[PDB]
Amino acid sequence: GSHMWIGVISLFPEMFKAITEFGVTGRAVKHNLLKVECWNPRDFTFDKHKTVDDRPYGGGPGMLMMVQPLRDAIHTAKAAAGEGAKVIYLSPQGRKLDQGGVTELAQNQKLILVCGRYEGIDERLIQTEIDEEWSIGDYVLTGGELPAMTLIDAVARFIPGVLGKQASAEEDSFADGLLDCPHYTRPEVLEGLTVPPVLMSGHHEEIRKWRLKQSLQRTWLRRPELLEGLALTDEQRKLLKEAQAEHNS
Amino acid sequence: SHMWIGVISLFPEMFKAITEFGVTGRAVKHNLLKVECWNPRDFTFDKHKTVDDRPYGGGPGMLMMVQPLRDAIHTAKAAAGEGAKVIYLSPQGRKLDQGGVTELAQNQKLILVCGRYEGIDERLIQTEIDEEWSIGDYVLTGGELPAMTLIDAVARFIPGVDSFADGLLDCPHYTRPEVLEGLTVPPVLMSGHHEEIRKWRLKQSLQRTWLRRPELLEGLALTDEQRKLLKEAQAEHNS
RNA sequence: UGGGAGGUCGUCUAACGGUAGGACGGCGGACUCUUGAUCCGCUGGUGGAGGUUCGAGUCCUCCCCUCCCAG
Ligand SMILES: Nc1ncnc2c1ncn2[C@@H]1O[C@H](C[C@@H](N)CC[C@H](N)C(=O)O)[C@@H](O)[C@H]1O
Ligand SMILES: Nc1ncnc2c1ncn2[C@@H]1O[C@H](C[C@@H](N)CC[C@H](N)C(=O)O)[C@@H](O)[C@H]1O
Repeated sequence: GSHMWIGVISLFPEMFKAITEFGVTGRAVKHNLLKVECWNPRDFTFDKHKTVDDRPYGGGPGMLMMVQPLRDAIHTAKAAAGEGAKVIYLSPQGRKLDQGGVTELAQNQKLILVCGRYEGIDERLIQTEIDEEWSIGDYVLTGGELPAMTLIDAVARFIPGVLGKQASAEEDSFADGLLDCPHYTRPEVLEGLTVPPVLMSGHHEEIRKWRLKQSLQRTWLRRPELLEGLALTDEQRKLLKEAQAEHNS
Repeated sequence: SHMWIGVISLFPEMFKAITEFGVTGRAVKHNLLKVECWNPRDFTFDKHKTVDDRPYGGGPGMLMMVQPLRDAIHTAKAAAGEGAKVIYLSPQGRKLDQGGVTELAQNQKLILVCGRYEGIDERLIQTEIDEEWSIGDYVLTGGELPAMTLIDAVARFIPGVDSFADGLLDCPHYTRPEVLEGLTVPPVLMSGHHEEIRKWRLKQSLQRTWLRRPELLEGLALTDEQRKLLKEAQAEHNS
C-alpha cells in the first residue's frame, strides 16, 4: 500500500495528536498510510533540570534553544529514518509554502521536521543539519509544531487513498490551480437564500460547466495572479470570458 | 486586558495543542487567554449525530450540515455577547500576514469557524460570516490548524508575554558553544559592545530580507541607517 | 420567422412493430463513522392529435417544440 513516514523533532510531541487522532489524517495514520514519529529534545538533556534553552550571544531577546539536546534528537531521528531522508526546518525565514511547494514536498518518502521554540535555533545547526527551510506564512508563531502539522496535513491530502475511493474528483482550492466554486447542501431554502437551479436540474453537462465557470470567476475576482501563469482549455477561456464580461459592464 | 476566542469545530480536542502547551498554554493557565469550543455534533437531533451532508448536483464529497453548524454559531455568538466578529477559516479568504495579525489582534472577542470535508454551505458564508481568512495558498483537510495558527499568532500580542516587527526577516542567532562543528560565532556577538551588535544584527536582517524575500523590501520606508547598511550588504554579496 | 436534421424519466443512455430498463439526479433510509468511502429503497419518461396494424416509443399524415445551415 501507500506509506509516508514523517519524523518530527519537537518539545511538545503530544501536540501532534491533533493530526494523528482526528479526521482524515487520523484515519490515514490508523490505516498506516501515514506514520509520524516524534523525538523530544527534553529526552536528550544531560541537564539535571531537563533544561532545553540556552542564552543567545549578544544578549537581547528571550532565549534560544539549547544546541546539545536539539542536535542529539536530530541525529537520533536522522539515524532511525536511515538513508534518503530530507531534513526540513520550519521557519518564517524559509521558503513560503504554496500548493506547488506542497506537491514538491509530497515527492519525499521520508521527512524530518524540526520545530523550533523560543527565539529559534542556532544558525550553525541550520547550516550543518538542515536541507531546506519552509515557512507556512508571513507571520510569526510561538513554535514550529503548528507549522509542521500544517505541512503534514497539506501533503497527506496527496497520499493515495487518504481521501477515499477515487478522490480525483474531490474539489478543493488550488487543487487544479484555481479557487474552488461555492457549495450548497440541504435545505433548498433557508435564510431567504435559495440554491442555484442548475445544481438541482440533474442536468449533468450544465452542472459541470457551471462549476467550472464559478471556479474561474472566483479565481479571477479574488486571486488573478494564479490566472497569470495558467494553461487552459478553449472551454475554460470561453467560460472565463463570459464571466468577466458579465461581472463587468 | 485579555483575549477571548470562540471556536466552532467538530474536533474541539485538537485545541488542546495550543491550550495545554508552550507560551499559549501558560497564557491559558494564567487566564490571559480563554478558548471556548462548541461542537456542531452537540447540536444534532438524530440517532447518528449527523454533522455532514451531500452537496447538490451530485458528485463526490460531503459538506458540513447547515443546521448544526448554524445553531452552534448562533449559540457561540450568543455567549460572546455584543461586538463579536465571526471569522471563517478558508483558503479563499484574506491571506494572513503580520498586518492582518495586528488588525485581528485589535478585536476583543472573536469567533472562529473551522470547516471540514469539502467545506460549508455558501449561504452560511453570506449570512453568518463577517470575514474569511486563509493561512496560505495551499489546501488543508480542516480549519482547526488554521484556527490554532491564527490564535497563536494574535496571542503574542496579549499583554504579559521582533521579526516582521519592522517588515524584515529576523537575523541569525547563536548560543553556546563558541565553536560548533568547526563553525565559530561571529566575533561581534561576543565583543560585548551593544552598539556594534545592534548594527550588525540589523544589517543581517536587511541582507537576509533582500536575499530571500526581496519583495518585502518594496513596501518599506527604510531609515538613513537602514539604507546605508543594506547598501553595504549588497556591496559585500558580490564585490 | 428561408433549407437540412431531430423529439424517450430532470439529465445521459437502451427497447425486433410485442409487458418502456440502466446509470446519474431528487427524496428517504442503512452502514453502526470523524467514514470527503461504499451500499439500499422510493420518485419519474415516449411532446400532441389523428391513422395503418391483432398490437405503435418505433410506421404514415398533421400540429407543436428543438438543433444544425445566411436572416
Ligand atoms: N511562519 C512560520 N513558518 C514556519 N515556522 C514558524 C513560523 N513562525 C514561527 N515558526 C517557528 O516557531 C518558532 C518561532 C519563534 N521561535 C521565533 C523564530 C525566530 N523569529 C526565527 O527567526 O526563527 C520557531 O521555531 C519558528 O521556526
Ligand atoms: N488555506 C486554508 N486556510 C484556512 N483554512 C483552510 C485552508 N484550507 C482548508 N482550510 C479549512 O479546511 C476546511 C476543509 C477544506 N477541505 C475545504 C476547502 C474548500 N473546499 C475550498 O477549497 O474552498 C475548509 O472549510 C477550511 O475551514
